[PDB]
Amino acid sequence: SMQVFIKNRYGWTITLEVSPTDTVENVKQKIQDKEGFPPDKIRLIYGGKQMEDGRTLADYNVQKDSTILIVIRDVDG
Repeated sequence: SMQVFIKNRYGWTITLEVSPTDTVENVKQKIQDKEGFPPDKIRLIYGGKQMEDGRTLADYNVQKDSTILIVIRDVDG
């Protein structure tokens, strides 16, 4: 019960109904379900910070109407 926007380099967005308790990986799993984007090729960025797979949206202060950027990357850290 929280709405977030995932934007790409072209400005195209996905809207996800998500729970604050979800991990970043869970969110990548939801993107794989809707887009076919393999989670291990997704990098998510919130307020300039790359989001780590094992932390939750609540941990990152992601709130209703927050925008997360998505880019294609295979090696993180």
